[PDB]
Amino acid sequence: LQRLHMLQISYFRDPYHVWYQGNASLGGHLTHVLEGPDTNTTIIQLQPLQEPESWARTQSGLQSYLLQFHGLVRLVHQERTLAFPLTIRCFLGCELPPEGSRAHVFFEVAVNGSSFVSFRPERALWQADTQVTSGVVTFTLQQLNAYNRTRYELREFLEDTCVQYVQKHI
Ligand SMILES: CCCCCCCCCCCCCCCCCCCC(=O)O[C@H](COC(=O)CCCCCCCCCCCCCC)COP(=O)(O)OCCN
Ligand SMILES: *[C@@H]1O[C@H](CO)[C@@H](O[C@@H]2O[C@H](CO)[C@@H](O)[C@H](O)[C@H]2NC(C)=O)[C@H](O)[C@H]1NC(C)=O
Ligand SMILES: *[C@@H]1O[C@H](CO)[C@@H](O[C@@H]2O[C@H](CO)[C@@H](O)[C@H](O)[C@H]2NC(C)=O)[C@H](O)[C@H]1NC(C)=O
Ligand SMILES: *[C@H]1O[C@H](CO)[C@@H](O[C@H]2O[C@H](CO)[C@@H](O)[C@H](O)[C@H]2NC(C)=O)[C@H](O)[C@H]1NC(C)=O
Repeated sequence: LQRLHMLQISYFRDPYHVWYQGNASLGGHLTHVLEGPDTNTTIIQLQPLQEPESWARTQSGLQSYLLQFHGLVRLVHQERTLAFPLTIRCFLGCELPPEGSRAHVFFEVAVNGSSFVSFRPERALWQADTQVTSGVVTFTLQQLNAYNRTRYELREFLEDTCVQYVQKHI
C-alpha cells in the first residue's frame, strides 16, 4: 500500500471558534498529527521524513489551508446561515494502486457525520454527495467550484504534491 491518507476533523462551536483534530498515515503508519484550537494549532511530523526547511514549507501550506477552510465556513454562514455547533470531517489522500497506471486521489467531506460534498480531483470539480438540494450545499459548491484555490491548487496538492510525497518517502 503506497499511499498517504489524511484525516481532518473540525469542530465548530460557532463561526469563530474551531477545534482541530487530524492525522496522516503513510503506507499504513501514523506519520503526522494536527491538533488544537484555531488560535494555536500544532502540526508536526511524527517522523522527520522531511528536512527542517522542507517541513517548514509544508507546514506553512497546511496553515494557509486551514485559514482558508475556516474562511469558507464563515462565508457560508455569513451568506446562508449555518446551524452551529457542527463538525466537519475531511478525508483525503493519494494511493499508487498495486496494479494501476495512475494514482487514485480523493477528498471527501462530511458534516455532522453525513455525506456533504466530495472532490472529483482530476477535473478539479466538487460535487454534492447529499440526496437533496440545499441553499447551504448549493452555495458551498458555488464557492468551491468558483475560485482557483478550492479548485486547481487542491488538484495540484492531491495529484502532484501528495503523489510525489508517496514516491519519495515510501
Ligand atoms: C504533501 C504531503 C504532506 C503530508 C503531511 C501533511 C499532514 C499534516 C497533518 C495531518 C492533518 C490532516 C489535515 C490536512 C489536510 C489539508 C491538506 C493540505 C492542503 C494544502 O496544503 O494545499 C494548499 C491549497 O489550499 C486549498 O486547497 C484551500 C481550499 C480550502 C477549502 C477546502 C474545502 C473543503 C471543505 C468544505 C467546507 C464546507 C463548509 C460548509 C458547511 C496549498 O498546497 P501546496 O503548497 O502544495 O500547493 C499546491 C498548488 N501549487
Ligand atoms: C487518524 O487517527 C484516527 C484515530 O485514531 C484513526 O481512526 C481509527 O482507525 C482505526 C483503524 O482504521 C479504527 O479501528 C479506529 O476505530 C479509528 N478510530 C476513530 C477515532 O475513528 C484514523 O484511521 C487515522 N487516519 C489517518 C489517515 O491517519
Ligand atoms: C450538527 O449537530 C449538532 C448536534 O450535536 C446540532 O446542534 C444542535 O442543533 C439543534 C437545532 O438548532 C439545537 O436544538 C441543539 O441545541 C444543538 N445541540 C447543541 C449541542 O448545541 C447542529 O444543529 C447540527 N448542525 C448541522 C449543520 O447539521
Ligand atoms: C500553544 O502551542 C504550544 C503548546 O501546544 C505553546 O508552546 C509553548 O507554550 C508555553 C509558552 O509560554 C511554554 O510554557 C511551553 O513549554 C511551549 N510549548 C512547547 C514545549 O513548545 C504555544 O505557546 C501556544 N501557542 C502559541 C504559539 O503561542
